[PDB]
Amino acid sequence: GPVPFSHCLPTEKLQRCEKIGEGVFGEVFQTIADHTPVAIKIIAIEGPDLVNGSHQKTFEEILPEIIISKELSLLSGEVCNRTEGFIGLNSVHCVQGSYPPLLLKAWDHYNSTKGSANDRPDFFKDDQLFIVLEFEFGGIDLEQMRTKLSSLATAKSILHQLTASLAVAEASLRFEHRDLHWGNVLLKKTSLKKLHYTLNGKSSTIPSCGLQVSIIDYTLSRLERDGIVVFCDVSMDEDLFTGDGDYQFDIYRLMKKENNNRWGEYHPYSNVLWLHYLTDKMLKQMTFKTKCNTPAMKQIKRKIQEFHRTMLNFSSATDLLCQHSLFK
Ligand SMILES: Cn1cc(-c2ccn3ncc(-c4ccnc(CN)c4)c3n2)cn1
Ligand code: NA
Ligand code: NA
Ligand code: NI
Repeated sequence: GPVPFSHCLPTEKLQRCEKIGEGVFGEVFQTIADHTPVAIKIIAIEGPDLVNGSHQKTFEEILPEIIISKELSLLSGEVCNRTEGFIGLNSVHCVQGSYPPLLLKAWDHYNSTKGSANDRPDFFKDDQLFIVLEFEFGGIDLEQMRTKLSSLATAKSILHQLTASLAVAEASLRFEHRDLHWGNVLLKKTSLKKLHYTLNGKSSTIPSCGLQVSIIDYTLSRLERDGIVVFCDVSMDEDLFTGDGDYQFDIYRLMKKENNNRWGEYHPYSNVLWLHYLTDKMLKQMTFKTKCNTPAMKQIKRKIQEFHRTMLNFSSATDLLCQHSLFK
């Protein structure tokens, strides 16, 4: 059965926790495990209390995310369809306990400095269950880097890396991310000049521009293996489709239009929609340290603009990667 919080989060680990992220699902912390940075996602399950606007999922309802996390993690070590463009999953635990005061301290700090949309997680009782997913530390999200990238050459690398990763997952797993907002794109420095992926047995390279991209957060994701589909059924969700103020919220509606509200089906066009949303963010909501005031860099900008205006005529990330001029 479940283990105590302290099994996953002994004092030293707890003392080094800093909150790095959140969602309706719960909370994400960074800490150190065996001298190694890790990210910990903590989800309340099986309880009756409202949490961040919603009822808690059951164990059965969080199993899809766990399975998808495992499958995408495996892609870094596969051969025919291989990418490091997701995030490694180190472990999963079911924990029982009230929320550790030291996590509440980290939570408070985050609320004080960035602000939170979540309820302070201080109302859980000592019998409360949680799922704790420990992930590889993937760096910092794209939104937080919105004024820090070197140039549009960097932006182009990011788009290429994202497209290739999604293509590899499409090919291997018929994967849709379904929620690839710019908080779910991580960037981490690398000294590698070229990154490698393999799609259906063919290996290719991408110039890194000094960054490795990781796609995270599989709460809404879908995939299948051997005819068994794993997904989040949002067909009766009202609020997911009623946001405004960001193109993000249009994507939810556009996905539902694409799939006729049948979330079990495979519609890799959803990956194209998210990549469109991300291309939009780069061109409109980001600022680079080197402006594109040289001919070479201005050509890159034009290519990203041309991508933005044509990519929605492609049927999948695989179609984009294999056929779009941006990646030739
Ligand atoms: C929901 N989820 C999140 C992760 C996950 C996994 C590994 N890392 N490594 C760094 C982050 C991170 C850093 C900064 N902002 C955010 C949130 N925008 C995340 C991270 N997040 C898994 N699932
Ligand atoms: Na929570
Ligand atoms: Na990665
Ligand atoms: Ni254990």
